[PDB]
Amino acid sequence: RTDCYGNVNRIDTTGASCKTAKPEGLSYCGVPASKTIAERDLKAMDRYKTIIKKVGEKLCVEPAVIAGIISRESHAGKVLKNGWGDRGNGFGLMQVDKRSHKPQGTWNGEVHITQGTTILTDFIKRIQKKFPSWTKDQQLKGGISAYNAGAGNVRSYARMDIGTTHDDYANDVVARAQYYKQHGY
Ligand SMILES: CC(=O)N[C@H]1[C@H](O[C@H]2C[C@@H](C(=O)NCCS(=O)(=O)O)N[C@@H]2CO)O[C@H](CO)[C@@H](OS(=O)(=O)O)[C@@H]1O
Repeated sequence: RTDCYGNVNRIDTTGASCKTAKPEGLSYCGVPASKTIAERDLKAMDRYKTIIKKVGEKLCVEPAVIAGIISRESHAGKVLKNGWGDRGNGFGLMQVDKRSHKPQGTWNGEVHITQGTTILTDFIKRIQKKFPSWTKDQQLKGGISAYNAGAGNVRSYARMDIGTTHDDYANDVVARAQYYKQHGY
């Protein structure tokens, strides 16, 4: 069961801002750019497809949502130095921030994906309490954007991502996720 917290395909997304898409070399932004980046990491991503599915089933989270964070956080490993982020604070495929969380397991194993998803799941739960009038789907998006900047940043539905990295964390990650549902996650 992977549908306890909402379904990614029902979320409304603007995709990647141009601060996210230009760096990567695209000439366009939004959902198209989001999906295109996502598609670039799929070969690499598919290297961990069994671990990403095991844990999503374990945690009642949608594997697409985990692949979306993994594509945005480290590019399914590609941009990491021994699982380290270039400023050295983030660790593993989901880039668990060591300042905030003592990292567990190896940078690309199940112990690491479980921990990243457990953190994701606590912020989703945190947003369900904060905003009970929202829909599950809306609380799932909130969770995802909180995953990057803290739940304190989720104040609203509509300007939740302002203050995240590139002002598009959950919009991006929600659009890459939708691409991975379409392709095996
Ligand atoms: C999973 C987790 O750690 N999420 C936390 C998130 O942290 C970001 C940092 C980034 C990252 O690693 N940046 C790269 C830095 S480096 O590699 O260049 O050095 N990877 C994480 C999600 O994107 O930041 C918060 C504080 O702003 C914490 O809210 S909190 O309120 O609970 O603090 C959330 O706990």
